[PDB]
Amino acid sequence: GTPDIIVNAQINSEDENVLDFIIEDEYYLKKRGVGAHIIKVASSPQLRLLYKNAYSTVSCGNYGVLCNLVQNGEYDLNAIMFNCAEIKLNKGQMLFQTKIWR
Amino acid sequence: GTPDIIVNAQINSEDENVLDFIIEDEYYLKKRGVGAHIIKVASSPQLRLLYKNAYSTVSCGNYGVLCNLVQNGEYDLNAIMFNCAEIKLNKGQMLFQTKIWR
Amino acid sequence: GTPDIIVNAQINSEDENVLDFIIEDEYYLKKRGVGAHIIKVASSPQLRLLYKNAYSTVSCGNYGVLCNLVQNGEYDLNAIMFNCAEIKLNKGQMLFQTKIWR
Repeated sequence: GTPDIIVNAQINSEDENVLDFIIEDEYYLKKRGVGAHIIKVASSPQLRLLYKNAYSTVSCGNYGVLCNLVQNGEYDLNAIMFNCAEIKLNKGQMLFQTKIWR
Repeated sequence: GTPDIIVNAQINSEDENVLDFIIEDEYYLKKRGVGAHIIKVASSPQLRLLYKNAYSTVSCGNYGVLCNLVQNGEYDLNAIMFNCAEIKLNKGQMLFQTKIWR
Repeated sequence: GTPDIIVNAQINSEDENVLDFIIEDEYYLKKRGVGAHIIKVASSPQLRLLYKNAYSTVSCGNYGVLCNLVQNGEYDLNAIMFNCAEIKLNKGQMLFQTKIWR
């Protein structure tokens, strides 16, 4: 049972309608085939933005990310990562972004 | 080959721009790891709303749900569930929602 | 390690706000259970449209498709296919579409 990948949401520096999701700790996993990895998104007030408008998930690499809003409250997010290659994520690396269409 | 999870779409009571997806029958599945489960969405006229505007999928628990519109017609929907924990879904339970951005 | 499914984006004939994704080569794969298949989307200028507005992924069959925008540049797209049944994709067949909400 692989450990969860931890990210923290931050407002993008350039575009206020983009949330950056940063890797909290190094995560390296040399895997084989397309795997599913649970991503743990820390609750933060910035997340509320995702509950106000449509959005598009942006991948920062060779993998796909599935995001879902949560029924309860506006400060959480569910996310699963589908890796294509081997997992070599550095701390502080950007995993993904969500672009909000206002 | 696991049996499909069956849901029925209903208009949310509070927000007319939200479709609730209710579990038709009890589904319990004590699984290990992230699994993919096909969700069977019954055709219903209410689904048409998903073909008129953008939308966001809301998860009602510890799992992620992937929805796709279907090429043919406005009364269907494709959905796959990615469970994070063991599956303990009660009949009449809400699996997920789709929030439509008008 | 299954080979990637190759698609090419084209503007839909009827609706200029729809991108069609056509199968480049025949891909048949009699599989068992829900599998994940990496889809290889050729870079094309038409893709830029996905980076300008919200969109909805439309599935052309019995499978689900996960799309993600890419951090770098407006001419690429990430996509993973989750097959429900056995894979019998013909060359020139439409795999999926993306409907852009302007």
